[PDB]
Amino acid sequence: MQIFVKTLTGKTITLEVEPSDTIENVKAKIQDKEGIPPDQQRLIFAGKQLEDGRTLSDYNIQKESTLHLVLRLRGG
Amino acid sequence: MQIFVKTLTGKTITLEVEPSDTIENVKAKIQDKEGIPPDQQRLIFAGKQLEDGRTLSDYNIQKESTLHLVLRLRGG
Amino acid sequence: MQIFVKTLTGKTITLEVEPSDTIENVKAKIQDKEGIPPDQQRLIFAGKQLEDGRTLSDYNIQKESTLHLVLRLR
Amino acid sequence: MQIFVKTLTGKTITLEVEPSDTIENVKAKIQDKEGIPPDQQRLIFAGKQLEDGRTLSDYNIQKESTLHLVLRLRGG
Ligand SMILES: [Cl-]
Ligand SMILES: [Cl-]
Ligand SMILES: [Cl-]
Repeated sequence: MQIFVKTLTGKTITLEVEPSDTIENVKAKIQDKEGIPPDQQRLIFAGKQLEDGRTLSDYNIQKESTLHLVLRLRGG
Repeated sequence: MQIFVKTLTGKTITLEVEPSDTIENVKAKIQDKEGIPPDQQRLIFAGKQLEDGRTLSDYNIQKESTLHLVLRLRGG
Repeated sequence: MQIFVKTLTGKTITLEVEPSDTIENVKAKIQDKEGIPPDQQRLIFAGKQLEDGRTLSDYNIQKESTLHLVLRLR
Repeated sequence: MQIFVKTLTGKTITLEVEPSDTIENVKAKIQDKEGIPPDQQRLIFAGKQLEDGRTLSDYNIQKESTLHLVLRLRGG
């Protein structure tokens, strides 16, 4: 299926994925298309920060859903 | 099977692939041989920009076929 | 299962893994979450430097276990 | 099984591999241990340059064998 990933600016990425794909898989896809490494990526859906090892279906992300992509900064 | 990947300059990458490999697989092989990240890679065949999720058979890429590899720049 | 990875400062990383995951798999997950390339990671558990090709179960790393992550130099 | 990788300097890398691993698999393991990207790696055994897609058993590389790791430079 197809999903969308948008930065807050509105720049849209289109990804082909499977419901069983993990959030990490999506992150690697964003890296493939955008050069943005996974550790710099925070993905948000339904107001929730998406966890790497959990799947798209787990979060009920469906055909043509849109995730937001947010930059993840260093802490300590 | 074997395929070729050429920059517009003529420089040739020879790859060992399967028809079920995806375009992303091929990009990864190109990274493996040339150090060029997938996100900087645009592959072209039959006039068409090749999509990461599609397979070589999907685009009728057969043995000894040549893809063109082109630099993808930052935009929006 | 869940495991923790901590630097010597105490900074804590939480990872979802399988007992059949290799030590290299774990380093790949650390890279995923922290951007530290596997070659720069040394992982230690039970005093032992952890070998890449061995599994978590090979080392009897169980759930809620903690590993130490240390910087590996040239 | 265990194999050894050495530069022409003696520095010895010890790898755990399977006879069905590809040469690319080995380069990936070298990257994991040393940070050397696969494209910068030329591996040599029995006087030949090893091909990414071929397997360790394909080259008759057995346990406790030693491969040579050689720098690959930019060319054309
Ligand atoms: Cl290849
Ligand atoms: Cl647990
Ligand atoms: Cl190894």
